[PDB]
Amino acid sequence: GKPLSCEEKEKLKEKLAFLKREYSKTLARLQRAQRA
Amino acid sequence: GKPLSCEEKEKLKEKLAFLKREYSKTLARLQRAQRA
Repeated sequence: GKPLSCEEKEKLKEKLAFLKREYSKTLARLQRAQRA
Repeated sequence: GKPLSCEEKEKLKEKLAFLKREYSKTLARLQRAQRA
């Protein structure tokens, strides 16, 4: 981890990722709800 | 016409947007870690 400590670089990287996962979830409901 | 109440789909729709705005903020930070 040349840049920010690996513990940080990974924390930020993995974090941002898990974020994209939560975003989709929000849509999931909106998806079905709309189809309802 | 529309599933739940009108304000219901609005609150969620608007809320979801906020999430997207946050993401960008995150990416920015990282963009700096690589800036070097």
